[PDB]
Amino acid sequence: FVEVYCTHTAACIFYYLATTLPPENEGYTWIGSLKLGDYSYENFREIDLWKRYTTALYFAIVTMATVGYGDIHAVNLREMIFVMIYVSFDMVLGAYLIGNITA
Amino acid sequence: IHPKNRWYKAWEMFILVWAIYSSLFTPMEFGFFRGLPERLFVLDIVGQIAFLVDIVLQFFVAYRDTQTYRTVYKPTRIAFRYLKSHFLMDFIGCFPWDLIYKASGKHELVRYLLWIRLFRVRKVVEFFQRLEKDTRINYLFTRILKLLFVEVYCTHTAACIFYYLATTLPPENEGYTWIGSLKLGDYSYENFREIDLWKRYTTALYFAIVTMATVGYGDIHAVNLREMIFVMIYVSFDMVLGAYLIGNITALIVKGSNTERFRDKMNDLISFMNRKKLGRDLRSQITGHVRLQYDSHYTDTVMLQDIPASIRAKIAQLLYLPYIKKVPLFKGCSTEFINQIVIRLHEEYFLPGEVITEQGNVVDHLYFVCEGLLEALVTKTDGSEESVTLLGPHTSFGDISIICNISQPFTVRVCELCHLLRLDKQSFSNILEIYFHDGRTILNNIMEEKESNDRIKKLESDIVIHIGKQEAELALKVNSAAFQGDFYQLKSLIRSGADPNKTDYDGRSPLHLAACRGYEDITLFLIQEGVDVNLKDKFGHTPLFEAVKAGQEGVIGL
Amino acid sequence: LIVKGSNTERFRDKMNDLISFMNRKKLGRDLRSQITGHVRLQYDSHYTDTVMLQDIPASIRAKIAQLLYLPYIKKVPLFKGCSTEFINQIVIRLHEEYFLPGEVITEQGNVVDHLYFVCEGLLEALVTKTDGSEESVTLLGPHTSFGDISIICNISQPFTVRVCELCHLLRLDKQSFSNILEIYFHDGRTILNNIMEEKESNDRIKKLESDIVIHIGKQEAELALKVNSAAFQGDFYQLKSLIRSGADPNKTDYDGRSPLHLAACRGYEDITLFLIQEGVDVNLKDKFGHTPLFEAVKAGQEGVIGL
Repeated sequence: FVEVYCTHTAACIFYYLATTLPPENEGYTWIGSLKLGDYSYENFREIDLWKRYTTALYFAIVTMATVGYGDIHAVNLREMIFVMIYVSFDMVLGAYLIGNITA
Repeated sequence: IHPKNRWYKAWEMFILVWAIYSSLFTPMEFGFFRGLPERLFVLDIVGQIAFLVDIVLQFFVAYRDTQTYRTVYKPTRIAFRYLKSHFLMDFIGCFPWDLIYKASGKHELVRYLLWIRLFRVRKVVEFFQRLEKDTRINYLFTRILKLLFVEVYCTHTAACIFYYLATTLPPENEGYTWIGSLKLGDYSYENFREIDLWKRYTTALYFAIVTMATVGYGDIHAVNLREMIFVMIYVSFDMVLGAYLIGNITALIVKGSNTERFRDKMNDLISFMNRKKLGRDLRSQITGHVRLQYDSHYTDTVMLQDIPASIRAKIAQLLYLPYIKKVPLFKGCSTEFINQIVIRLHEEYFLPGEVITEQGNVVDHLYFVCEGLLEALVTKTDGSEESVTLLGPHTSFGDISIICNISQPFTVRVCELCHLLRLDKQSFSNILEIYFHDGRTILNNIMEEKESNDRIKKLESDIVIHIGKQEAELALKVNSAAFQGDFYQLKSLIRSGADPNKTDYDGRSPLHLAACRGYEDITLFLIQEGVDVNLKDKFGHTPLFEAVKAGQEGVIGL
Repeated sequence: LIVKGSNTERFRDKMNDLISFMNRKKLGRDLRSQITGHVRLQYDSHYTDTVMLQDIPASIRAKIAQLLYLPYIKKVPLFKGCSTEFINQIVIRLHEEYFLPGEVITEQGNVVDHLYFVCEGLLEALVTKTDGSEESVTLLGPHTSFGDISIICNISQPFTVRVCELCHLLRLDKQSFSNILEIYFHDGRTILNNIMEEKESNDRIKKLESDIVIHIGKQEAELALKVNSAAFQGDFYQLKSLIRSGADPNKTDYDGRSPLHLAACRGYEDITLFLIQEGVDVNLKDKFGHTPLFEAVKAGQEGVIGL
């Protein structure tokens, strides 16, 4: 449960980090530059909240799943370090889960 | 300088700060920046002179040799071994090579040899070896901390190596280089060299961590074949390191805590208890008993094997001195006897409803109910509903069964949670026979609670016969001591309370024996003691007869 | 591999456990934290010994101890025993210990239950005094023995021993020594002769020479007296245990009376018969010159006279 909550908060803070930059240089931040499957949602603010939540959460537990499709990238420098920290903490936590189940 | 010093300790903290700074710094000069700025070259020479001061202190450390287990402060041997161990390696790194690089026209050989400064990480790892030595932190917890630190250090070094290899390629082929053509987002890192050092540092480290956490992420991939081979080695190393991390985390928690073991036994015991469906007080009784046995076992074993007799003696003294002093029977005897009793004590806890020894069995330990209330009963296999004075806290019991050598004249049972003291027969008997004065004192105490304690009054016949035998043997002892002079010993036993009036079995009174031997000093000492002069032996011989028989005029005159 | 662990892991784990327990006992951090630490390191070597000794069927360990422990004691002039069959038993019950500097083994004036032989290392032995200042009567050395003389004397041994160098000592329980002595009384006589030789030879035993002489003078007195008393009361178990402890039935009391005389005057039959089995003499003359027959017919017991 604590792991899942950590993932959710990671997704939320990640979307906020995307929001940090002004409307200009929308391409420079990760959102608005994906253009996956012809959706090309450049203007994230215009898009309804639910889809944005889905996309951010997907990336958060895909990094969590230690799989990494690579559709979404931490392109900007500002949030770039955030994925670093999040994945490291995730490594420790996943290892702890493996240890607990092994016990 | 000496290792056990405050200033020494304050020195190594600065040493390790400088050490981690230089350890991280070495990749910073090797990659992300060709050459060095004069700005940081100053910090470089500052760190190098700090390392020189460190190596000067390294010259004289007076470390303790492991084989000796005793510190040696002689300079020459400390030099001969410790300098060879570390100073030789340190010396190469100590020389600042940025100047040589500039003098040699930034020759690649100098940069390759610059890696020697990385060797100082040994001081950092030695610091954590000392951290591990501290008892407070968990061993496996310390180990996992070490693994995390080492993993981070290795990953950062790989990230720096990635850019150094990229810059090693000629500037013309920017596209073929990975950083030249990675194009993250709308922005393109077309020129790695002109973009800020940090902008490149962030991207290179991100690539290394992506592999370390095993999430591929697509995104950046090695483009250069030179880049390709390095990635292979890095990931191969990282897999085993992460595997070690998994194993250590598993092993840290596979060790069940004392609470964990206790809860496991609670689980299976309540499962069985529910099978029977008895419930009620019984569940509580077993639960309390089992938790108490864990707590007691914790106490017992560490005393049994971890701590030697001399060492355990001190803690026994501190823990049990008031406990033994409070007991009335032990009061009135010399201090050394009390200490001897204390330093061969044990620990016992008990619950309501348990019998330690049944009536008629041979007693094997001496007990004192320090805490709680206990019921002593004369209930036996043949007969029931027989009870005697309840034993309160700080009351000894079983002393009558041991001193009088009677095998448990009653059944002793505990009635609630009590704290009990256990002590063996052999050591107690030896202590008693060594210290007879304390033995009489205690027996006089036994006389004191006589006709005041029902249990003692019931068994008082055994104590009476025991004191009769003790007085008989004491009379024999004083007669023997008077035989071989021992004027001081006779005086001491008089101070000990020995009655000179008592005679031996032969009727040989101390005056009789003094006359027979002819020691007039003993004769006058017994005279001023107050014993009647006219006495008879088994055959009725008066001391005048033996005084004449021996032939000394002094005893006859007295 | 990690879960299997190492002896170091158990070492640290037990460190944590009893350190936590001592902290819950609120013991002083300066007083014993180091001592526990010091002894703890030496225990690391001996845990293997403990595991083997519990595991082994006790014969092979006897052989290995014979290989190693026997030479050390043979080197020691003290406790030679003047025979080799007797010493190997001592080896098979013998245990070993390491130490750290500035450590006190035995406190003054305590009943000793552990017998220490300095197979290796240097020791200093000092005696308490009324002033309390320590006086080092002797400096002990490798392949020596201390505290055995105390058991021979039965004295409280008011001696403090402090290590002066790296040392290996052997720890022996008093009871095992008593048992081996009762098995071999003659070897006890031989070691008594060896001890009376050292009393001239060595300073510490020369310091205790007054005690050695007095108690040897004393010890005989109780032995003859005690058997006579136990013959007087007639308790057969105690007297026979004492007489099989090494007491001489022919030894006489201060008046010269024998346990046979007291048994006859009391008139008990089984004591007299047992003493007959012991080859007790009858021609013995007391200060009054009494013979067992005389008091046997004085008291009036037919069985003793008939025998």
